[PDB]
Amino acid sequence: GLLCYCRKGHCKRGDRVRGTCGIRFLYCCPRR
Repeated sequence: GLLCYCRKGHCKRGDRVRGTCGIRFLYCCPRR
């Protein structure tokens, strides 16, 4: 998906990392 989301720990096993989101949260974009 074009829309990226925030996720704790790390991105989904297949997503694309963008950067950091917050305390123990990373900003990534969904594979599908």
